[PDB]
Amino acid sequence: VQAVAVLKGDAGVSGVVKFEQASESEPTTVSYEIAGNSPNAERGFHIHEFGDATNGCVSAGPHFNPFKKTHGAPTDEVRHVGDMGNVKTDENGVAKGSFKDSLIKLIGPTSVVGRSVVIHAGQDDLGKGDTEESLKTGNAGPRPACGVIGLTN
Amino acid sequence: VQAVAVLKGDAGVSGVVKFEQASESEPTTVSYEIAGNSPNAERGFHIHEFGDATNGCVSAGPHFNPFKKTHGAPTDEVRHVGDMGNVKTDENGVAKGSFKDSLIKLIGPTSVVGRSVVIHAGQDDLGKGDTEESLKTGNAGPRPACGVIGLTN
Amino acid sequence: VQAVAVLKGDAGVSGVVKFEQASESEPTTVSYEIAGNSPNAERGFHIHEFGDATNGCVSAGPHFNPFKKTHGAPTDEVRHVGDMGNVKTDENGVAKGSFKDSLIKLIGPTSVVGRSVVIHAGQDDLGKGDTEESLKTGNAGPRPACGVIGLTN
Amino acid sequence: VQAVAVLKGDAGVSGVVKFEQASESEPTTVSYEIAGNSPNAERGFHIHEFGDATNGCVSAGPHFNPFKKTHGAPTDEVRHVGDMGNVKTDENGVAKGSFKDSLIKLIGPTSVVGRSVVIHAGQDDLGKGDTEESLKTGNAGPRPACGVIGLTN
Ligand SMILES: [Cu+2]
Ligand SMILES: [Cu+2]
Ligand SMILES: [Cu+2]
Ligand SMILES: [Cu+2]
Ligand SMILES: [Zn+2]
Ligand SMILES: [Zn+2]
Ligand SMILES: [Zn+2]
Ligand SMILES: [Zn+2]
Repeated sequence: VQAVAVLKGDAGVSGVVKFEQASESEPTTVSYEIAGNSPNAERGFHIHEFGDATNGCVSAGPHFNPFKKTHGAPTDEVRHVGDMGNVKTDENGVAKGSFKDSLIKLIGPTSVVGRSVVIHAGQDDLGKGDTEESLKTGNAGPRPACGVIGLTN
Repeated sequence: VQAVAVLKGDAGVSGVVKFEQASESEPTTVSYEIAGNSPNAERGFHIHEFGDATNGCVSAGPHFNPFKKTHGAPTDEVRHVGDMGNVKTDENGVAKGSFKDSLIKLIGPTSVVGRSVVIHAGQDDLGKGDTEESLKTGNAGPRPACGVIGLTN
Repeated sequence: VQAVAVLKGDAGVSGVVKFEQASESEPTTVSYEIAGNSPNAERGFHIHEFGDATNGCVSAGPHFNPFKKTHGAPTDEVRHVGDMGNVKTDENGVAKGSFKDSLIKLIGPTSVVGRSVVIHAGQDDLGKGDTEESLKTGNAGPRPACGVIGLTN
Repeated sequence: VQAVAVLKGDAGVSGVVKFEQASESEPTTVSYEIAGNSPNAERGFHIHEFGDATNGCVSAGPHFNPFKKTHGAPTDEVRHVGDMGNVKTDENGVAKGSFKDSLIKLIGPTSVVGRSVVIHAGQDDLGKGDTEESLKTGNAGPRPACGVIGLTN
């Protein structure tokens, strides 16, 4: 009901993601601070299916998609539950923010506890690219950092 | 359900812990391979409460103990759910094995998903000792590597 | 803001439970009279998740737990919202009383309106058992009578 | 967002009515299967005010009418939100079907969750009789069965 993912990797990317959700029907509050990114950029931020890091961020699987839909924007009606959009980085490569979400949960059958958060190397096209991958991953590219979502105090 | 924990730290000890539990009622099988430990020895191996890695292995908290009991051996009646006793290390400092446990679950209110696995620097006295501390941690010592338990497959 | 549940089943147990709440912040007053129980006993009394009677009391599901907690006693910090403890039966098998509760609400997101009240065949251990079942239902046993919580006056 | 009422009483009439509403603005879908009616007939089908089964169906109160209108057909402008008109029974006295309604909701201040569904013993005159009662209940007579609308999943 309070969870955290410490992001780590081998590309200088690093950070912490905080989840808060008080009750089953309430929205989760996502708060992140990630550094080591490109400056002045937009980078893909998502929930991948597996909290598996056997071989690094590549071990995490595809996007969390309990409802079998297509990749989209956090604001679209048609998205994967793990679709958190893009995070915007500053002049120093720091992405900092917070938001609320109704699809992402800590409680119940679709819980994300035990899953992974990924920060991509590229930008998420929200599925409005003209490529077929756009509808899978949004073409956000590789995985500089990821972290398992764990239960905290 | 299949869960896994990738064990890391800054002391050169590392490894993989796999969990498997078919159904609620059923026992969880745990399998592991851990490297970098002292040779020919015994080291404490537990499940700690938090899957919090904001402060290395420290932030993992104490032993997961929903039944509010004291520390013991995996084969004791009185024990924490997290108590997996000691792993035996070989001539190369490797710990390799498997076991089935009935308290440790992947499904249910006592689920270990989102929690942490801990590989200690010392031997777990199995709550059979000198102190009061024995009754808390089995005096296993510091924590050279840990990992959040995540869902995989 | 006044609700009621008529408890019926195939076991000879029946009764009526009343709930009254004037504002979301105020505590909910629970009043009841239930007959046909064992005499001079303690039987489990809970709010289950669904107001679904398609399959007797079975279809009411588990305990109402929007906050993702373990089964406990009405007076513990950690408990399901629907944990109302045990009711005491007299010489005639009648259970009659009232109590105030601050987790149970008729107003808001965690309202119990439309959910089910279940009276059990056994005694609630209060989560003070050593099994996972204790942590799920207090080992209260079968469900002889239940009823949907409806609006009234 | 999903709910059900299980129709029962003492006259052989029984059944299930399902409701589904995705959001407050969307219309509600109603589906039903009712048995034990007279065959080849039309019977009044309404949502009554109280989900109170204390004394049986007579305890449900009058029609749900938060907007203080006069009784009518589901298609008129002036109707109680609880007016579902008549259900047509077949040769074996089974009424089956589905509809969509814009007054009836599962979400918000006029939610029907916790109120009663009633199947009458006679035909609803839809408010077009000359009598007074017509404007109240459409002269649908007694209540062979009713059930509280409860939450389901
Ligand atoms: Cu991604
Ligand atoms: Cu330990
Ligand atoms: Cu119960
Ligand atoms: Cu009516
Ligand atoms: Zn996606
Ligand atoms: Zn222990
Ligand atoms: Zn409970
Ligand atoms: Zn009417």
